[PDB]
Amino acid sequence: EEIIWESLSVDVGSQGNPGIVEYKGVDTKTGEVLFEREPIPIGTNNMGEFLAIVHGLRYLKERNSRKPIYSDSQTAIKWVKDKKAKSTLVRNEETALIWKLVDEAEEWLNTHTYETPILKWQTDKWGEIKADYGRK
RNA sequence: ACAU
DNA sequence: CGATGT
Ligand SMILES: [K+]
Ligand SMILES: [Mn+2]
Ligand SMILES: [Mn+2]
Ligand SMILES: [Mn+2]
Ligand SMILES: [Mn+2]
Ligand SMILES: [Mn+2]
Repeated sequence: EEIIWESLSVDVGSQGNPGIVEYKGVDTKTGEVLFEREPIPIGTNNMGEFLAIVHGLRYLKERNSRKPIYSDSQTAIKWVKDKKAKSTLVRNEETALIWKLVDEAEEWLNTHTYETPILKWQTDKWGEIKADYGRK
């Protein structure tokens, strides 16, 4: 209903899906870019959305921030709640890196705690999430 | 049918 | 038009 401006917004960007994947996190109130992941040669949109949320959790935890996180990805929000990224991407030599990062992100979720609310950014009501890459 |  | 997901 109401945007919680005191929050962190995250999003994936890609070149192809599957394709080159990156993500970033921004201050929802200002749009200041707070973190950016170096592009990963092959991944899916949903793996990147997932990595973005988990990086957000780790970012906020390290700084002792109780801000919520916004993501526009129903899939990734669920994967984080489940602590399991049910990606269909083949595991091969090409996808080894993204799968390592995903597996490690899951491992982090299974060994740490957080109270960070993970909230759905309501794109249909509010427009693109502020971390969007402006490519669509 | 909804979310990317 | 193609793909990733619940
Ligand atoms: K969107
Ligand atoms: Mn997104
Ligand atoms: Mn795993
Ligand atoms: Mn986007
Ligand atoms: Mn367009
Ligand atoms: Mn489009």
